[PDB]
Amino acid sequence: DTYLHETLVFDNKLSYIDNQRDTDGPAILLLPGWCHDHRVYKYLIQELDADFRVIVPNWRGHGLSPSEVPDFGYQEQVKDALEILDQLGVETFLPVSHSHGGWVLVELLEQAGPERAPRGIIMDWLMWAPKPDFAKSLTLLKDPERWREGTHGLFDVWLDGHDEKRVRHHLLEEMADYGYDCWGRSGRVIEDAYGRNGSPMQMMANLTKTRPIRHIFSQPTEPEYEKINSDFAEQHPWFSYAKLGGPTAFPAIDVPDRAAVHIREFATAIRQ
Ligand SMILES: CC(=O)Nc1ccccc1C(=O)O
Ligand SMILES: [K+]
Ligand SMILES: [K+]
Ligand SMILES: [K+]
Repeated sequence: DTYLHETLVFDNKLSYIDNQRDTDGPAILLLPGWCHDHRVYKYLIQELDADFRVIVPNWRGHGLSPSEVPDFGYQEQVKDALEILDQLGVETFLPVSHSHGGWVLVELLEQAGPERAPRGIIMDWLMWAPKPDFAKSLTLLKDPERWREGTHGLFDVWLDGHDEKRVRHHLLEEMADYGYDCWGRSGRVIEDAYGRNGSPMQMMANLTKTRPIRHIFSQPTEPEYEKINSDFAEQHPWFSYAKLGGPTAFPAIDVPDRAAVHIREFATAIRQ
């Protein structure tokens, strides 16, 4: 796409979207999850393109040409993300994560500090620790034998019974070139992130400087998930949530207009 660039980040060539929009801060930093790239954000980029600078970093061995790379985790994702922003001369940015991109976003808030990264939006990120099926998925992903079966179970959960053409295209075509090197790693990093931090919510409550964060999600759809968000929201003045009511675990693809309005509201609030 017309905004895709490549640059050496430390000892690694990384692709990134940068629309290089000459405009008032903050920059909007869209953070992919594991084993997909900027392609997940092509519709959200269209929504924001005119009014904001939009950067989408790809992770090591992520992008149009996936590749085996040495082991890394979310701490390196943060460093990779900041180096691209430093190279681009970006100061203030509003990070927005998809799913387990959320580990990068929260660590980026701690490392960048509340001046550089005053707020955050986490999209469709499992707020509780894995329930048995998701734990079984991560186990399958780490298995050199059963990793594809791992991704197949996840694709079933993410689509949640929906013939969602754009999301199916993302999973079965735009992720098709990712292999066991990425998927095994994702499974190790997510497993370890939960083990170490306990949960997304524990990690966010544990920031030195708490800041406005909104969780915008469509999945899971059960009332009991809406409750752990409502209970966390009552406990933490800085945490809010919106249920977007989209079909899939990919609101950036299937309700981009809705993702955009929340990102805009947080951007507008930083500009004041
Ligand atoms: C593309 C994507 O959502 N990444 C994942 C890969 C493995 C396990 C979980 C996820 C996730 O972030 O939901
Ligand atoms: K449909
Ligand atoms: K609140
Ligand atoms: K959705």
